[PDB]
Amino acid sequence: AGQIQVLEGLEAVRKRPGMYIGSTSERGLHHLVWEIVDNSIDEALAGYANQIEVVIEKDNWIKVTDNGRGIPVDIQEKMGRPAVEVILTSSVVNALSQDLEVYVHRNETIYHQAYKKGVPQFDLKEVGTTDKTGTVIRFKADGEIFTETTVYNYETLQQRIRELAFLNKGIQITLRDERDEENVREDSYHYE
Ligand SMILES: O=c1nc[nH]c2scc(-c3cccs3)c12
Ligand SMILES: [Cl-]
Repeated sequence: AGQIQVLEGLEAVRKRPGMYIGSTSERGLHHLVWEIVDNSIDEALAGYANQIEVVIEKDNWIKVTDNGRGIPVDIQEKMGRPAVEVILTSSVVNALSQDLEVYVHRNETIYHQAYKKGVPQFDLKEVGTTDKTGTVIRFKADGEIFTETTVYNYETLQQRIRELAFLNKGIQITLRDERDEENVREDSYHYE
């Protein structure tokens, strides 16, 4: 019933995405970033993270990285699935992404899962080891949903990232554009 409710939720989001994110215009595209960044900001506010990095990658993938605890990976009571999978298959961003990947650094282990339109492509796996903790989310917005544009605007991202860093003092928030490998731009914000 839990996994069935998962699937019904992804169907709902993709049927009326503007009810979830405001619009499917350029403003809704950028909203995807804000939803992921806000989760990392909560982790900083909780006392566990202090660095967030937003990267516009080739082909308008977005990568958000924080140094928090790592999304948990323990098997749940409710779903019988790893906690990170439950969290990400209930995420609006995941539903509205043609592809999304997570890497969790936790328990000295690197865990990976990938999804398409919110559907896990394989079970969460251990892919490597680590001496850090935190979370990496990489997504590509689904052009079937975002029919006007899937191209991010650096200055739109920059203006809100700067605002977030100013509002959440002590969090280092970095924006980087890698879409043109020949001219990479980066702004990094860290108040007080
Ligand atoms: O730490 C996080 N970074 C990004 N997204 C999420 S969603 C849930 C969490 C965490 C909950 C508890 C530890 S990490 C995070
Ligand atoms: Cl865990």
